[PDB]
Amino acid sequence: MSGIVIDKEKVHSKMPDVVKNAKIALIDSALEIKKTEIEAKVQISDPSKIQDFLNQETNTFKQMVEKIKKSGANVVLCQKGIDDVAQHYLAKEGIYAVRRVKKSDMEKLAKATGAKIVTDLDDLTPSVLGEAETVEERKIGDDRMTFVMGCK
Amino acid sequence: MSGIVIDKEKVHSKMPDVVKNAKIALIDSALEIKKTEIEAKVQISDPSKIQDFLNQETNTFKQMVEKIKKSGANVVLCQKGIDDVAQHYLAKEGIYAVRRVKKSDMEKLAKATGAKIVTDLDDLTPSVLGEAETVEERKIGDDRMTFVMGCK
Ligand code: NA
Ligand code: NA
Repeated sequence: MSGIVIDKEKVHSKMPDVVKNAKIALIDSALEIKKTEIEAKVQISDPSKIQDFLNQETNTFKQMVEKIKKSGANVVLCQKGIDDVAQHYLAKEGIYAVRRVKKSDMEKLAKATGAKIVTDLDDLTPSVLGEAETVEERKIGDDRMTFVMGCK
Repeated sequence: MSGIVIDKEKVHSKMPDVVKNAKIALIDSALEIKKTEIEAKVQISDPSKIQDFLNQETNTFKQMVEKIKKSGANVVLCQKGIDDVAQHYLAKEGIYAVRRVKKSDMEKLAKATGAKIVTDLDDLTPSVLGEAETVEERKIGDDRMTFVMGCK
């Protein structure tokens, strides 16, 4: 596809404007921390270990987020939200990230670029990535969208 | 009092062995994070703000802990537990900290050194501190205790 338009913009300003030869990651699941799960770990914690836990979780999440960079990807389109700090990590890692991409677009992009839409970020092997000549921010009218061109 | 023995040891190894001219802080309350309170802030949080919160809390607590160093104190005897990371902060700040000091000892030390046992760590003015010539770790038999000598 010498074109697929996504009506969603890259999440951070400090993110790349154009991405040449993009390996694209497709995640079904939100790049976020599960409330119920960390509340419970806080609840079952030894009172003197509360901060240890919050710190171990700050590391565990950042690691979950780095599995994108480590799988080689330089573009990530998430079907759901992306935690704000997670958005920071990717902006630093220089990755083009998009959140809340419609399910239809996720599938449309899956076929077009050849990626496999994962949910569990551990199955994020560099084989499930998609490819495209360029991925760019584009502003039509007052919408900031993302063009996925040269779909391979 | 050319002597008050406390049957509790300084909390960390990297803490001072002897503290000359000690201004002593007495806290009724635990130097810990309240479970119920942070669980609720996690629960009411925008999903994309979970990590922002955990980070703001990591700072808020460290600041609560620094109010000891900032009140001038160089010795803190807490009547309850002290969060492990909080114990790290004090060990770095070079403060002699003791946790779970008996209530009777807290009062006994209050009179002897002239400090005011606070609960709310904001009332930790340098006026509520106690004084003593030396505060030292001491090992009698197989107990590691704390001697508060030269109580002024
Ligand atoms: Na899907
Ligand atoms: Na008391």
